[PDB]
Amino acid sequence: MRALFYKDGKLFTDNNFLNPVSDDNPAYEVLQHVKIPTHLTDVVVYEQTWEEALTRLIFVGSDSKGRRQYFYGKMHV
Repeated sequence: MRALFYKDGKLFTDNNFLNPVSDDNPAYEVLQHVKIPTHLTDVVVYEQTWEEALTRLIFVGSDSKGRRQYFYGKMHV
């Protein structure tokens, strides 16, 4: 799954946030439903639909200790 970069509600294909993803990107639906904790940095959101996200890994970010924290859908185990 494609790794998208997140910043202030918007999504980008690069980690520097210079190339915006198309406004109809499927992940915007996922973002309407999923809250991204504000303390995380280096947030990666997978390009998939909200339906697909329900049972899968949705996003990953780095906490203040530089450790990666994974976040899964409501119907994931």
